[PDB]
Amino acid sequence: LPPTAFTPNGTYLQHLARDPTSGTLYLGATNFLFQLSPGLQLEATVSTGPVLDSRDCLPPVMPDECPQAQPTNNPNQLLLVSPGALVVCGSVHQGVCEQRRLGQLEQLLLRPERPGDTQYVAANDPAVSTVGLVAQGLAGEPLLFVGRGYTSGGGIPPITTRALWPPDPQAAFSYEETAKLAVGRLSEYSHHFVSAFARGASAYFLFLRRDLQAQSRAFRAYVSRVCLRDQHYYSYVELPLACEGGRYGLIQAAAVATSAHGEVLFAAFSSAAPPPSAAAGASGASALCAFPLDEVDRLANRTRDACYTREGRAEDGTEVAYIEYDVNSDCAQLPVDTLDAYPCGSDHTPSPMASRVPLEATPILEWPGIQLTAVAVTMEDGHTIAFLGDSQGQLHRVYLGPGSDGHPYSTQSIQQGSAVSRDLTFDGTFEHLYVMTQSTLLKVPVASCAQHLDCASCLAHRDPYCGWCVLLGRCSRRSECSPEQWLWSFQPELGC
Ligand SMILES: *[C@@H]1O[C@H](CO)[C@@H](O[C@@H]2O[C@H](CO)[C@@H](O[C@@H]3O[C@H](CO)[C@@H](O)[C@H](O)[C@@H]3O)[C@H](O)[C@H]2NC(C)=O)[C@H](O)[C@H]1NC(C)=O
Repeated sequence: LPPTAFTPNGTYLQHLARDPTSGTLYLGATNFLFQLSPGLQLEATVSTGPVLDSRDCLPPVMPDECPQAQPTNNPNQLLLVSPGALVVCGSVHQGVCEQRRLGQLEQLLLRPERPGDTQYVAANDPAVSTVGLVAQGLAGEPLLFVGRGYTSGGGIPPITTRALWPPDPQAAFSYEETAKLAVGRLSEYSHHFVSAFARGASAYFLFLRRDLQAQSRAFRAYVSRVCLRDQHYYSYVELPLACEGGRYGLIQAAAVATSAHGEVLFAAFSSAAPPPSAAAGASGASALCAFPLDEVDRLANRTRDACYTREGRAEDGTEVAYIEYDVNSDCAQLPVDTLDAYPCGSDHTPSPMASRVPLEATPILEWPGIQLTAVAVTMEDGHTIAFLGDSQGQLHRVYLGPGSDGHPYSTQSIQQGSAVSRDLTFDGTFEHLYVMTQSTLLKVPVASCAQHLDCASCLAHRDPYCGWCVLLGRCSRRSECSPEQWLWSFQPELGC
């Protein structure tokens, strides 16, 4: 009865967003927006282009003012579900956004009639990623954190906090001039955003940028952190990521443990090719690293502490923190009380801070001929399981528990030769995983224990999800065994 696949014709897919509330999926495609049921049933379709456009011109694109306007396709740049609306940002018209009714994709709520430079949100070029994070203000108001990667005018701050629904709704998607990360030489740093996410009272960003502190000026992986309430980016701090000592320098994808939202960040990294492309085919390798978010916070906190009170030196020895992006600021010898008084900083504290000391992780998975593009991690019966996507449109399933090499328990083709989107998202019950490539979307079950009819078959075909439920006479997940005697396939040791 329900579709098992979604293959839209005459388009390529960019983004996927799941509505936690209703289960509804939204799809960002070239000149199209789709609304699907949790069962992949097509519910609504909206056209987004082509449009008369030019990156040199400002919206509304007027032919008399922009004679070089030519029909342009509109790949989806950003697609996020907020309590009130569906947030939609395209590659076209300077990365302007809109708000659509959730469940009624056709219904437009807000699309500013005559927008200004302060409302150009997303990267106005496909080929360049944009990241987003829907959060709340102190009053519960909806905020959108944006990671706009550098586009060759696009002199827009790399990270911003824009209001989704302010007093004047015509002023939506604008940041308060203060709520941004001012970087003076964006062309030189060349940001490449991967993911944006939250934990506690903080928004975090995963990205590549050139490490201009190094004579090499080579691209490096970084984790970034700002307080959710901080409207001046005072609390902003950067940490270099290492996996393992930069052998796999380029971060590709990351996800946190979900079954709800863990405390560990799982990040797929690929080794670099001679813009920051990962070495392709058998010449390049990938690795999966785990960075517990407390370790992230410990280091950011000690980067802040050093920079605030002990001139970024930090006893005993020394030179652990500094001011990044060439900003005319320096680390300080401020009172100790500053740490407690100003956790998210102030007008007097040094900003933007960054660590000299990187956050180091050793891989748990090291795949020599594979180029990882997507990460999704879940937890079944306390055991950590990872669903990883690659450049060839494969989906590998990896048990990541005690004493296991990064080897996959299964590998399947989603779409030969088409990279799996970073947008790997489970369903409400964690029974399925939505797996998207550039031309298809599949509702992939997390297990098929059911397929094995006897105990012999159930244990012979090792899946961490599966075991033999004795009292039920069925091959199942532990949760389905009712807690009774359940013969786990990864730990058989008799007696059937
Ligand atoms: C990084 O530094 C920040 C402070 O700048 C640390 O935040 C403080 O962490 C403590 C530890 O839990 C928080 O205390 C607890 O708050 C909970 C919330 O209700 C309460 O139930 C506990 O009984 C306890 O009071 C404190 O509120 C928090 N303050 C702020 C401003 O966040 C953070 O924990 C440090 N992280 C690491 C990894 O070191």
